[PDB]
Amino acid sequence: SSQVEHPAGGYKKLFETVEELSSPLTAHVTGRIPLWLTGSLLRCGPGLFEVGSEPFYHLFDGQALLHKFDFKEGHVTYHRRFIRTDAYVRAMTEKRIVITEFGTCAFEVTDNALVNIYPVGEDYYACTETNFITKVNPETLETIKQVDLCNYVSVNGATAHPHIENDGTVYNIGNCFIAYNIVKIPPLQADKEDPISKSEIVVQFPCSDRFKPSYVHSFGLTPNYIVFVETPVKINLFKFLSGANYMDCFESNETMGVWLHIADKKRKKYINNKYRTSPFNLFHHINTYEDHEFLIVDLCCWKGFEFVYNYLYLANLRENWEEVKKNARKAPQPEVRRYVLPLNIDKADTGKNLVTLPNTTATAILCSDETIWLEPEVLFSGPRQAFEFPQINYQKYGGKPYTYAYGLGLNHFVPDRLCKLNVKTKETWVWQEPDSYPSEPIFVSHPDALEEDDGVVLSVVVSPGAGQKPAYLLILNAKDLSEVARAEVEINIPVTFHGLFKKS
Amino acid sequence: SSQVEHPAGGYKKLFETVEELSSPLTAHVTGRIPLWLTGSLLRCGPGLFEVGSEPFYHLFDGQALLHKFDFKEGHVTYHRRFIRTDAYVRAMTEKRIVITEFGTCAFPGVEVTDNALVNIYPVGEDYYACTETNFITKVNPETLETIKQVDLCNYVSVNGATAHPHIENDGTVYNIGNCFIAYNIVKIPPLQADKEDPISKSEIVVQFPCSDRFKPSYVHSFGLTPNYIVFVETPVKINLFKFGANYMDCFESNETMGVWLHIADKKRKKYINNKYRTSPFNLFHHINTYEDHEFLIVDLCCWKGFEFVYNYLYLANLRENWEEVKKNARKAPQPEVRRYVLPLNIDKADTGKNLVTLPNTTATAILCSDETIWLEPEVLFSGPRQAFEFPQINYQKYGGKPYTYAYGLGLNHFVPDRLCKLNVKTKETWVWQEPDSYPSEPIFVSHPDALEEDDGVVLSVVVSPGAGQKPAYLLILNAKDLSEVARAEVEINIPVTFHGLFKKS
Ligand SMILES: NCC[C@@H](O)c1ccc(F)c(OCC2CCCCC2)c1
Ligand SMILES: NCC[C@@H](O)c1ccc(F)c(OCC2CCCCC2)c1
Ligand SMILES: CCCCCCCCCCCCCCCC(=O)O
Ligand SMILES: CCCCCCCCCCCCCCCC(=O)O
Ligand SMILES: [Fe+2]
Ligand SMILES: [Fe+2]
Ligand code: NA
Ligand code: NA
Repeated sequence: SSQVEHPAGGYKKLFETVEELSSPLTAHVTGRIPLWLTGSLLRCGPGLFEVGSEPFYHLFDGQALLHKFDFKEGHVTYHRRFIRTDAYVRAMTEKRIVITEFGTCAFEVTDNALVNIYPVGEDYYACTETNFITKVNPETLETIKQVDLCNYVSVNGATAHPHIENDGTVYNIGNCFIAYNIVKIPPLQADKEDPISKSEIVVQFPCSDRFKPSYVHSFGLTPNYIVFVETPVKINLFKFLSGANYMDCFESNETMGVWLHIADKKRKKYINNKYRTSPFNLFHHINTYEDHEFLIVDLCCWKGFEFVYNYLYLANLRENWEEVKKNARKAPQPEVRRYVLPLNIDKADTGKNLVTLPNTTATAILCSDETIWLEPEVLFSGPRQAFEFPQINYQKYGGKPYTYAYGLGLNHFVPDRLCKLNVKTKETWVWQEPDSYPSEPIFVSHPDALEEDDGVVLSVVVSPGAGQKPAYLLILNAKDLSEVARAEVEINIPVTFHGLFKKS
Repeated sequence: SSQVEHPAGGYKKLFETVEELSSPLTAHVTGRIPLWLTGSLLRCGPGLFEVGSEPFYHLFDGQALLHKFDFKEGHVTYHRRFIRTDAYVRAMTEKRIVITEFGTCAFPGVEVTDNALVNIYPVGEDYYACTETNFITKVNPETLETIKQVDLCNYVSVNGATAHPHIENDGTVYNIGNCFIAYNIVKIPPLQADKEDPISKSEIVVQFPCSDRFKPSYVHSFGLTPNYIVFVETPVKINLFKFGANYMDCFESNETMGVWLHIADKKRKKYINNKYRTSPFNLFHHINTYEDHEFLIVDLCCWKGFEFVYNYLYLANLRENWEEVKKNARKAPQPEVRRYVLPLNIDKADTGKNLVTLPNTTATAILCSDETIWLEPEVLFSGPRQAFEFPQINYQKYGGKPYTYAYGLGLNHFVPDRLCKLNVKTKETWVWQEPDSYPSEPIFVSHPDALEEDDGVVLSVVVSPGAGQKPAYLLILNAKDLSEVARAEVEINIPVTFHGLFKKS
């Protein structure tokens, strides 16, 4: 949890427009940047929160800004460029808001790729959650091209959280007009042709409502299984095809709770196991893995069926601290939960707990109607203290048994700390300084590491305190979240959502 | 959690018949028995697990045995007598099982068991051993002699009452019982100047409704604050149609209803029509209930699932070897300490939102369009088949009020093998544990000059069947850190005990 109030209101600098740079700046290093840390921290976020006098209203509306911290021989540079999307280009051309954003109507689907960036073959794509992804140059931060996924596969959109296997295979999920389709983009072959042109639907998940698909932000992947969590946050397609924005089309199903779904990855087949539990919002899967014919499903949950995005309008996030805390009082409560999904359902065990694993308090009750009612093991819970934007040692422990998760700590939705969670012991570590607003921590392994947490986490920190530089790149030891170094920059950095470390 | 396996199988001594004593034994003290500790630890449990060749099958079948540890000037005595119930007396007379027990049918109208093996509580100047039926047994707390059988049906409209009545500081007794369908709160007043039996002044103050017209839920305990009564209606139902059958045969699980929580106004004696709903669990023990700015804080010892946990408490299963005991518990409901927060002020304008605006909890209450209030708990403690059970607090000063500390018996796949302290604010835990040592419910006794909530000791009866030890002992831990203060060792075995009290003298 946080041990800090924010009466000075410095967090408002997260949602303040910035200018892009023409070339990279030098970042003043204090401490020692590890000499094995060679590459680029690439991160996406909103950078432009108004077009002249026309404001953007929601956190997910601001125009995509691609950030880069370069590391080499203990030196750090910072660079940022706005992504030349249709949304941005046409806004600069017409000097107004042309494309409708998530929570801002224009008076044409948005390609404002402000959420994440991920590799496909030798290429990198900035993305939002629509059919449009933007190819970008990871060295120059130049916009290369717009890609429409609808040209290649049957999906109306795809999440900003595709899973990436070690061979370079990309998995993602998207709504299809109703079902949810898993897209598979293969690795780059010898022919050297665009892997997106070889895209295909491998498996389809069914929908709880014939005309209303659930909002899906992420999904789980193991070597053998795909996990999809269908939440009570529904998209109303009747309202969708009608001065409306995307937010206007969301509603909450009060009765359905949460439906969990598993598919066989290798046999490309949906499994008809009716996993059921109480209602929550879900944005981020932490990790999924297999343990003796059980799926371990670690989730960042929000307890309630009301859409958490309702609390992320810029007007509310820009209020003074006492008003920010009051606004969050009736919001869903954040909670890290472990669900255990049994793969072997024997009818003879009807009415009993199927979770026979010795190291969990998670339960799965087989009912007479063949629904499997799940109760979670709670890994972390703090009052309006969200362990969010979860990261692991993905390359080695993604989809596999693991111990450690890293997270951005939200204090009534304000990011004010970095967190480490041992998911076996439930022990936590916290890094926190006053009036300091960090980003998602990204784990980088020591290249010769045998241990899970042998490396560093990188976070971009906004520090608007009068006796400090506006922002800095923070490097913590992954072991205990003890500070290793900072790279301070002389310009402000807005909020960033997701990114990756590109090793060079 | 426990850090110990039990391959030696010493826990079998919990379920082994013992003989009563004619007079108290001396208990060999090691350490220092507090000199301010003056009175009697009275505890109830099964003592006779067979009548000749006829066995009792369930944990709650063995014949009531009343235990007493007396403390005075740093010295300890131990005494035990079987309660002379109809069940016990007629069993000794006919040399067979005469009365049907919870999980044991008797073979030659309906003769209900008065086997008071569960708890003992004060009413006026009297003490009553009880089970969960209409029959409670008046006992002499000094001699452990059986005085009388009392039928609650002679006084108030209930078919039974729990072994967990709440007792206010003035001596007022509250309890809950099924009535053929509703659940009735019984109020027994304090002893008046006229000096007449307070039970003859018993009355029903408020009635809770039933989810099923013909099937009442099993109720083991309930919550009480200065202003409110809290009742938790679980999916464990009693089938009155089915009611050579025993009590266990009549229980079934409602798969769809989950848990319904109910509040009544204590002082206005009126049921509040707030439809609190959550996921299915078994509930035996409320920890404590209190009021916080028009919210009820409801701390519960839960079992996650709708299957009846009592299904796992047959003596044949509890007497198996350790690896088989652990295997048997694998598919059982998982124990979990949960805090539920019940909003008292429901505004329709907050429909679809979390009503729990308290700043120090992650518990939620969602107001739905059908006016049901869906609850999610704050989990205070969770360990794999590691139950924090038989909860106790500083009851006299913090019962029904804001509090920090609970004490518990730790169950390891249903085997009691440790004592636990839980800070319900910080979720910090303390554990006392020795190998091949099987403790009882810890009972808190305050230091007479206590300033803090946990200024005192907990008393536990420990079965230690290890060859290089005496069979059993009275354990005294410091309530602060559960550090050992003293033991009073006895040279005879003690079976499992469920509940009791410290009677100050
Ligand atoms: N990252 C938080 C949300 C943000 O990225 C966002 C921006 C714009 C959106 F349109 C959007 O809705 C996704 C829909 C796209 C059409 C099919 C149904 C889902 C989400
Ligand atoms: N504490 C463990 C249970 C044990 O004390 C026990 C023994 C005997 C019982 F008959 C019994 O059932 C209670 C019923 C009594 C009739 C009305 C409906 C509830 C419970
Ligand atoms: C660094 C962000 C701070 C501002 C408020 C953040 C609230 C996050 C709520 C839960 C996660 C929702 C998804 C956000 C990231 C994404 O779009 O992928
Ligand atoms: C000291 C007890 C050990 C034997 C097994 C105990 C299992 C208890 C399960 C949960 C509590 C059920 C109620 C038992 C006490 C009572 O009858 O009041
Ligand atoms: Fe995300
Ligand atoms: Fe009990
Ligand atoms: Na600090
Ligand atoms: Na020990």
